[PDB]
Amino acid sequence: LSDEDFKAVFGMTRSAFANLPLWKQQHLKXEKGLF
Amino acid sequence: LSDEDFKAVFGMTRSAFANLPLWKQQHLKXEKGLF
Repeated sequence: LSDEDFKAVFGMTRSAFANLPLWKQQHLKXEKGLF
Repeated sequence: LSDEDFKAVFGMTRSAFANLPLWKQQHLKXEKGLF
């Protein structure tokens, strides 16, 4: 994922995603079908 | 996009758009069918 792709996929920046708890990162990526 | 193209597609200025919450930027670009 490029930085723009984080915005397109998750509606937040790469660094905002990285600020989420681990379980939430895993679940959001689960929801999108990503690994 | 050209300045006038941007205004026609989004109905707002570049600055206004960039100042929106990121989730809303993404949803507007969902709504417009850009991707």
